[PDB]
Amino acid sequence: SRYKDNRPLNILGIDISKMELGRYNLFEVSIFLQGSYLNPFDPQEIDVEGIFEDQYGNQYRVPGFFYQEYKRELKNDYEYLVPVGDPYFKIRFSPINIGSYKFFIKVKDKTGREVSSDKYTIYVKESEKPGYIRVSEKNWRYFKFDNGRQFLPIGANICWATSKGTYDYDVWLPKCAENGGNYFRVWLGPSWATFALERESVKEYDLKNAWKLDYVLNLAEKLNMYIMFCFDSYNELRYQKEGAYPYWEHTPHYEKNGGPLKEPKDFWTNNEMIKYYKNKLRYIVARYGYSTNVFAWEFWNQVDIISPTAFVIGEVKKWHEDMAKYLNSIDPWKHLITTSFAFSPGKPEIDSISGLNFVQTHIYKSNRYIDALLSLIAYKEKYRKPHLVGEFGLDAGGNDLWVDPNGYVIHNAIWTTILSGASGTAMSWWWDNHIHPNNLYFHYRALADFVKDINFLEEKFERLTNYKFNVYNREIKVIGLQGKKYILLWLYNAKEAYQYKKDIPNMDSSKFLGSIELLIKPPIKVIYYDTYRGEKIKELDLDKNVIPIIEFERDLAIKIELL
Ligand SMILES: OC[C@H]1O[C@@H](O[C@H]2[C@H](O)[C@H](O)[C@H](O[C@H]3[C@H](O)[C@H](O)[C@H](O)O[C@@H]3CO)O[C@@H]2CO)[C@@H](O)[C@@H](O)[C@@H]1O
Repeated sequence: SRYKDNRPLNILGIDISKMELGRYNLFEVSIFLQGSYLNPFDPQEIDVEGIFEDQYGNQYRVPGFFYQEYKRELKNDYEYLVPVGDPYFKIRFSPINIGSYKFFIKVKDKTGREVSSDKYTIYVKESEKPGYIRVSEKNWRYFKFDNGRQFLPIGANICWATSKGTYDYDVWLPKCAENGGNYFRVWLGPSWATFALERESVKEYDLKNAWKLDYVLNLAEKLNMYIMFCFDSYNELRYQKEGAYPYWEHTPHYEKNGGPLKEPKDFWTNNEMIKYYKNKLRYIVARYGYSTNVFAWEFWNQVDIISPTAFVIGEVKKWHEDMAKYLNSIDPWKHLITTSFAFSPGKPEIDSISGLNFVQTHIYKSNRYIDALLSLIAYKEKYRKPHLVGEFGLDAGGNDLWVDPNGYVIHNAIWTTILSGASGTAMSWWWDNHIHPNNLYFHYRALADFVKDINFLEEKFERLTNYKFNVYNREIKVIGLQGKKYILLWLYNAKEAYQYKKDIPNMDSSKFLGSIELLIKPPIKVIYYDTYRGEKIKELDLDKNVIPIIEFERDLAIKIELL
C-alpha cells in the first residue's frame, strides 16, 4: 500500500484546466486531497466523483482517478520517466452538448465521511470534432461518428513500443496519419506491455505506463487517429508448458506473484479477481473514457487460447456479458465494446452477445488468404453488426518481413477486406519490424484516397455478384461492392497476386486485357485506379454493362458510377 493515507478527509485544492472549451474536448480537473485509504485505485477505499449537468438536465457521473505527473527523457535507447510533484487525483470530462454545464466534486473515503466542492460553471462552444464512434444505424456493417459521418478504420496494429516507449509512437503515428491512417490498437496487458496497467499487481495500477498511454492518446488526438484499447491478452492465462508466448507464471494474477488466483481457470469466477477487474475498468473509464479518440474497449486478445485448463465457454460468455454490462453502466460516453479470438471463425456463443457491439477476425494464413478473408466476411454478416479484421498476416512464423518486403500481402488484404464489406481494412501485425522499416505506409494512402469520398453508410453496398469475365490470356478474379450509385472493384491476377519477389509495379499499361460484365443499367462512368501509386489512370464513359479491363501487373481498382 505505497500510496496509503491516514488523515481526516478534506479537499485541499482544485485546479481547473479551462473555463471555456469546445464540444467533445477534454475538460480536466485536478484535485488535491487528504483522507483515509489504503489503495487509491479502489473505490471502496476512496471514491472521487465529478457530477456534471448540462443545461437540459442531463447528468454525467464521472469517476476520478489517481495520477502521477512525469517528465520523460531518452537515456540512449530507453525511455525514462522522472516523477514531478506528489501524486493527486483527476477528473477528465468531455461535453457532448454545447452551452453551460454545472459541476461539483464529491469524495468519500473508507470511513464513510463525504466531502464536496462548491458548484462550478463552465461554457462549451461548438467545435470541429465529429464525436464518439458508434455503430451506424444506416448500415450495420459500418461505424459512424456521433455527427453522422462515417468512420472507416484504416491503419494497423501498433500494440507496443520498444524500450524507447512513447518515443516510438512519435515516429510511427505521424507516418501513419499522413498516409491515410486513422486507426491503431494498443495493449494494456500482459505486464510487459508498454501500457500495462497491471504491471506488478492486480490491485494497484502502474502510473508510469498510464502516463505513457495518456501521451499516446494525446498524440492520437492531435493526428485524428482512433484507438482500440486491448485490456488483457491470452498470455496472462497461458501456462509456460503450453507455449505461444505464455505468461501465467509471471502474471500478477497468479497467487505466486501476489494475486488471488491459484490457476487461470479461476479468473472467470473468483470473487476477488472480479472485484479488482471492475476496479480496473473504472480506472480505465476514469482516465481515458472522456476521449473521442478511444474507438473501442476490447476485453481480450484471443481469449480462446488461454490455457485449455482455463477456457470454459459458458463461464467466459457470462463474464463477457457481465463485464460489458458493468463497463457500459459506468462509462458516461458508452464507447463500443468488443473481444477477440485466435480461431478465425470466432466463438458464436460470445460474438452474439448484445453487449459486444462488433465482432472481429484474426487470421494468419499463407495460401489463398484472399478467399479466406472473403469467406469469413460473408460468414460473419450473420451477426448484423460491424466486423473488424483486427489481425492479419501470413502464417510464416513472423517471417513476413523477409518473404514480402514490399508489403504485397498487406496490400492484398486491405483491398480485399474494404471491398468485401468489412468495416475497414485488415489490420496488419509487424508495425515495428516490417511496416515502418520497409516504409509500407503508401499502400494505405492509395486505398484511403480511393474510398474516402464515398459515403459507405448510404450506398446500400452488397458484396458483388452476377458478374461474368471474358478474359483469355490470364486468370483475373474480382472482389467487389455493388451499391445504388457506385460499384467498386478490385481486380487481381491469380498467378501474380501471391508472388512477392518482383519490384513494385511501375505501370505503363495501354493494352486491352479482357472485360467484365456486371448487372447494371448504363450509362456509367468508369475510373481506373492505380492501387500502388494511388492515382486515377484513365476515365471512360460507357453505354453498355461491359467494362474493358486495361493491362495491369498484379491488381487494379475500378470505380463505376451509375449515371
Ligand atoms: O516485445 C514484447 C513482447 O513480445 C512478446 O512476443 C510477442 C511476439 O513478438 C509477436 O509479436 C507475437 O505476435 C502475435 C500476437 O500474440 C497476436 O495477438 C497474434 O497471436 O499473432 C501475433 C503474430 O504471431 O506476440 C507476442 C505476444 O503474444 C514476448 O516475446 C514478450 O516476452 C515480449 O516482452
